[PDB]
Amino acid sequence: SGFRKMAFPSGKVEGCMVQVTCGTTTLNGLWLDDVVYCPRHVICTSEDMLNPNYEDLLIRKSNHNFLVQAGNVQLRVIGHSMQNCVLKLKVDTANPKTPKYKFVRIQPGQTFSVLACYNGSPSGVYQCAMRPNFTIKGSFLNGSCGSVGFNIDYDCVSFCYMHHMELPTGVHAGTDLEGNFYGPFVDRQTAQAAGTDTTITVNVLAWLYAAVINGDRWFLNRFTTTLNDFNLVAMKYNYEPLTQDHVDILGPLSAQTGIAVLDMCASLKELLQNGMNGRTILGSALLEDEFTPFDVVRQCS
Amino acid sequence: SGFRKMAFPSGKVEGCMVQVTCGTTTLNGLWLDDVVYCPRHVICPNYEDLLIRKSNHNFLVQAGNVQLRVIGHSMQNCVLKLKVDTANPKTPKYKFVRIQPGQTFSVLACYNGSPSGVYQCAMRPNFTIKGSFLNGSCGSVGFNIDYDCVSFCYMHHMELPTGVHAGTDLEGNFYGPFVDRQTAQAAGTDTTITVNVLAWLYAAVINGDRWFLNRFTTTLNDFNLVAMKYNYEPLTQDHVDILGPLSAQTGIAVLDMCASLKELLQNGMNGRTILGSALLEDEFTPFDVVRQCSGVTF
Ligand SMILES: CN1C[C@@H]2C[C@H]1CN2C(=O)C[C@@]1(C(=O)Nc2cncc3ccccc23)CCOc2ccc(Cl)cc21
Ligand SMILES: [Cl-]
Repeated sequence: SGFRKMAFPSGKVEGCMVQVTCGTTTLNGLWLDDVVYCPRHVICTSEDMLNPNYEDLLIRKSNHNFLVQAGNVQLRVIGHSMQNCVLKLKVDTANPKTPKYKFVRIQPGQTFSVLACYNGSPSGVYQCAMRPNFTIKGSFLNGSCGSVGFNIDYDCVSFCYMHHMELPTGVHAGTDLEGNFYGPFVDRQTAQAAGTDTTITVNVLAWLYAAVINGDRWFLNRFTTTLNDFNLVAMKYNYEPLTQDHVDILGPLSAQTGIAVLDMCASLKELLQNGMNGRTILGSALLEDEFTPFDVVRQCS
Repeated sequence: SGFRKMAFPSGKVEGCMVQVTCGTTTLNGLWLDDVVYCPRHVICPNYEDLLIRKSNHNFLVQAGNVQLRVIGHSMQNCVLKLKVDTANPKTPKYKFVRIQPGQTFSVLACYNGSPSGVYQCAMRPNFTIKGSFLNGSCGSVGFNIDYDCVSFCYMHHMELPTGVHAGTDLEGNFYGPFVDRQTAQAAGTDTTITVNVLAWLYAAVINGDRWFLNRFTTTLNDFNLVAMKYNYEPLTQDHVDILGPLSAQTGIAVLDMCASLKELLQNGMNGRTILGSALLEDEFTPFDVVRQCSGVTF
């Protein structure tokens, strides 16, 4: 019993964190085999950031300009290439701590663990969700760029995020490990704003199922709803539309608890209408949306 | 910016997790040097009587896909120490520390000697932890990291009927009035860790949340008279001193922040949130706030 926001064990990722220094700029890199991945803005100055021409800035660099540090050992850069917004630094040593890994691009609503690093050293691990507006509500300070987001299902680390920037609202934007940004963001200091955020509906429903599995039933009601009527109500509270995919995904939790998805949708409609009335669900006074249906099944079963 | 419930990087502890099987019971062990530490209920009570009947070859210890050979066994309070032939090459610099209620630590939840998740939690004033543990999680450990030294402070033993968890320090001494036996046991009435709520209000100020601040201050005695009424732990002069750096960084005196907390307790938040929470968070110590809002690494 119990429900916690749980991150994956960070050990496999810790052994990949390195420090990347280019001029006055120092950030984190991900050392996998003989390649160190890092945000390409490591080659920029604060001046270059407004309208940088990364191809132009990168052609002027040589391998000895990139100082890569793995613990107390300096790695030797033997090549460099750019793939979208990520810089790939070919090094002369393959990381012996390289785990079984994949590069996966995630969809909004998906969760992952973040190993926050500064100067190539891990400081903490926390759980995140890719928000519907493609930002992440992380905890990042200056020097955290290059910190990665990941999932460790089985013995394979799926890297899904690399931190690149903080938006004016304190939310974070980054790319997958192929350098493609999540969202309409660019690695420039030009005016950028996160779009209006929405609540990840399928995740709130999954978390209501986790509460039922943990013995919390006060929020359940005798009502059901059509999928369309649920969405018409949900949209008014800035909740993401619930698709038939989401309803299918929630099927196992619906079978395990005996509460139909549209039946749980009716509880959610009621919670949106009434609030909690001094009550909590899984120790929270708000509806939690950073637990996917997969996270709930993994943690509860 | 941002404030998250953050656990320590679990790598140093992951390299210590092993599977311990004795009879029908399989749980987790902590392999440090040539000793595997695990809950003594793995032999299950008269634990001295049950242990004298066991031989080394009854404990099947597994580190990944390698079976460790047990060469001795002894009991220290509620922990079983299995002397093994092989010293763990991944043994980090470590200490066994007993924590006080209100202190936080990271839990590496394991099943079958394999780590599945890491989460940050707090030793409740009633000596329980609000963890996330399923069957097979016994032997999962709680820890903090100081520079490069892992301070092990908790080993999971049981779940109480309310879904909260009870365990021991690494010397086998339970936190709280709990015993490792199937009997009627209940967690005492819980209280809110006051110094931690104040630390979390300072973290909100550092992050730009100031709506809860007021022009008022309070005496330490008047704050405690109010705090006792809301099942909050008494705030000591130690706590006020500990909050000193956050008070200096934000420009808000501790007793000034106490008066904001007093208003939050009598009036509520009024549809508002603090750091994305509609409740006052008490599982961040003053040190956790300083570490996160300054970025200390390991
Ligand atoms: C010389 N510059 C320093 C480094 C390397 C080069 C550019 N850098 C940056 O990351 C700067 C920056 C950024 O967002 N950095 C940060 C990341 N996460 C958390 C932070 C918390 C506090 C302060 C900064 C943070 C902030 C200015 O705006 C932009 C615009 C686009 C991009 Cl992709 C990045 C940035
Ligand atoms: Cl996904």
